Amino acid sequence: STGSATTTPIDSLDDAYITPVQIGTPAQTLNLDFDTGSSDLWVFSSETTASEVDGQTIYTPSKSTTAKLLSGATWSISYGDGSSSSGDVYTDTVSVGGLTVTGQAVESAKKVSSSFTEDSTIDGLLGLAFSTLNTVSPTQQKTFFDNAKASLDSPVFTADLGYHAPGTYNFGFIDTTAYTGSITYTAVSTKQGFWEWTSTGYAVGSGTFKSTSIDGIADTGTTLLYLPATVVSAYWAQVSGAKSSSSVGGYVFPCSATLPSFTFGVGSARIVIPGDYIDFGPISTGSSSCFGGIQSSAGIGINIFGDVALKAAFVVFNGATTPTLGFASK
Repeated sequence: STGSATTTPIDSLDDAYITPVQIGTPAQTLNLDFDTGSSDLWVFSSETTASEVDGQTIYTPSKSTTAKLLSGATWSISYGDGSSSSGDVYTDTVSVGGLTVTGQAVESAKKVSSSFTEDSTIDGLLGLAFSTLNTVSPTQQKTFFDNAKASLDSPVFTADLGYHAPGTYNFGFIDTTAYTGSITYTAVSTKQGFWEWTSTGYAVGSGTFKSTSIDGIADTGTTLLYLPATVVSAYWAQVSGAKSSSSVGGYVFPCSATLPSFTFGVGSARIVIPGDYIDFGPISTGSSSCFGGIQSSAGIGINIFGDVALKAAFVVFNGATTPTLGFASK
């Protein structure tokens, strides 16, 4: 089997991407944030504290003839940005782009933190990291991909995120028309439950490539590119007037600037992030200070190849017995 679904930016900045997901019978379609950095499929629901729902579409398990309460199971998750959610668990039929999994754990939120409430466009998350990170207790549950894997034509999914435009998540096949040149594959460590890999270096603009190992995670659920302070300082030094602002929470730059590109290495291959992908617009409405899309990972504890990086590539998440990651230009 295979599946193919379009993923759409939630706003003009590509702050996140939503993908429609069918849950239950008859189908209830929710727009979920596909997140290769976590492993829970959770949704706003009829059980979510009413004051914490503000415009989201909810899953109502009582209206699904295939929903079954997973007795005694609860979940609770906290994300790198300080947001969180928790609740109980159903199993139900879940389909993405024509690919169907029966008996998928659908984690129903009883509580969500303010950042989720305040984002009306995201109805929940669909985790695509390794199932070892799944938070369901006392019986850990499998991700949608893990459940689908054996049925797929090939045990892979691909992320093809757009810049200020829709893109695609495919399951079970590689669309050879969706990228240019070749796909370069690179090793993955699953030790921390992430799609963790080592970039071979970077360049800023038309500058020379610096060969240096940068361990980090391919994370579709993180907006920005978080890299070591040395790398990030080297990038922003090429933008007149750019500076790190503790009050704002990262590097800012004059909105009048033209940003240089940023290149990262994948083995001997190179992925070029155009400068415009690094512009996250005014820090507040009407400001001439703009927020940068490359930020320091210092104090995150891990480097994160988030959407800023991934959207410059066609990315293969290869879930073979020994997983690997593939990157192509597009």
